Amino acid sequence: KSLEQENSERDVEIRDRNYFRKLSLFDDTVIAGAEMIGTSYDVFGKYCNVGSCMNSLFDERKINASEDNFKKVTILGKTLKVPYYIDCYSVGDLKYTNASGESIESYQSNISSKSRIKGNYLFFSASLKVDFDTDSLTDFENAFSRIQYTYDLYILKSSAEALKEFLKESVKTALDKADTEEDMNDLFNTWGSHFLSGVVMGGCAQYSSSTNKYTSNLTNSFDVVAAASFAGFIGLSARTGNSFMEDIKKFRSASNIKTHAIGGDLSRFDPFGGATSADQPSAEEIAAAKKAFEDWKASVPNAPELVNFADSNPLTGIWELCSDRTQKAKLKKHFETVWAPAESAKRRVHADYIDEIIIGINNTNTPPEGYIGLKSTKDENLNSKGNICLFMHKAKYDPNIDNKDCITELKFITVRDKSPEGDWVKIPQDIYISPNQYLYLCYLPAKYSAEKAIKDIQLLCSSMILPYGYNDVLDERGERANATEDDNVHYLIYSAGW
Ligand SMILES: [Ca+2]
Ligand SMILES: [Ca+2]
Repeated sequence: KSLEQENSERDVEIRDRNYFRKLSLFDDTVIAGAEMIGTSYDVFGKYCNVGSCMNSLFDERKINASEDNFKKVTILGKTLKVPYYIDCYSVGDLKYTNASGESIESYQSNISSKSRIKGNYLFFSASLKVDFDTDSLTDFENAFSRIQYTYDLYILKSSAEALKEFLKESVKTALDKADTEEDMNDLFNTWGSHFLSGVVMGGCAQYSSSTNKYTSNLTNSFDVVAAASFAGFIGLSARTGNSFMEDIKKFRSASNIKTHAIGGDLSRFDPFGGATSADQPSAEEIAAAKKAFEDWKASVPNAPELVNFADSNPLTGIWELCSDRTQKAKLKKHFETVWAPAESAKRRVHADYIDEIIIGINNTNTPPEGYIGLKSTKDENLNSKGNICLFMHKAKYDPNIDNKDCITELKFITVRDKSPEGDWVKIPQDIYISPNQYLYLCYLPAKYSAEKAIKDIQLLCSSMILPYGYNDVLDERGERANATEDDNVHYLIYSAGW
């Protein structure tokens, strides 16, 4: 399924590259990627990828009508040409663009910030399913990291002002005529909200990981470890001391890692082609990793692709192409206050959370359909005597519907006939089958809260120390209750994942 997605992504990257180039009508002497400038972009799509391009806003017929619309440019000895509204800069350097977050929410905000579009939005959300396993996105124990190592061959930049004289008449009309909120929604939905104004052409290697925060037990910050893991993987320089060697080992054991490459001759070469996941790779293994990377890198100049946003003004609002400053401001305001927040809300991801807890006698410890059983390291009874089992149901957050109530707290009641006050719910089953002892689990339901919702309930089984950031389930006096009645110790613990 991974090789299928890999092939699928490359199919898009190649075919859509060909699509926009063909439609631009630019001849073979025109620098690669020229047609990306002034092409609109789905800001909620993939991170800088031709697949998320929407509509070229320039009039190809007008540009190509005269040789005077082009200027000379020299890249790597090649004498080519470029539409005069574009500024081209040779760079030829390797640079990291990294995104990370200790939760899916923080990760989404971090990658979105790379747009350099002001505000708190969730831009580039379609890249989540490209970079990570879908199920990993909603598992509360994961931290997320996306490492991109880019060979910046050259940068193409333009401005709204420079593109104005070559703008499609259909685009000018749409901008000028967008009156109602629905017109403006339709504008951003149809034409796109932004266009590419600053892009990097060349090649990149991508290395993305979902890492279990609880089992990784890292010394250094997971995002710095991820970058060191990437560098070592492809035979580049990586730290050994300051606990890095052990951190990199732990990181890899605790992570699901996906890789991708764009640009260069990928039919012959692969930046990850000789990659090694060994703790201590040999001289030959490192050399082979480095050789595969260097062979691919050398193929990039003759086969560049769109690979990154430039550092300044990579994406420009389509309203900047308006000739009327009142209309420009109106469209910008609709984006900032209505459309971007509405569209962002639809892409919001939160971890799965516990919405139901049940307890009963179960001889086979088989959960009812849709429910999951309580575990220590493996499946365990809450109370081994009388086969008392706890099962929980998990809900998936969905931005479009009113979400099911979450549970925010757990406690024990050790007396026979007492109901807890307020919104607290007592689970009816007496956990202690002894006739002279009582134990009931109580939970506190509340309207869904991403920060407050319990995500996990676990058993410590005789390993007795309370892990971060979990909580004990306490009786009336505030003490731990041994849930099992045999020659063993069961302590029930829970976490909202902070
Ligand atoms: Ca049951
Ligand atoms: Ca009892």
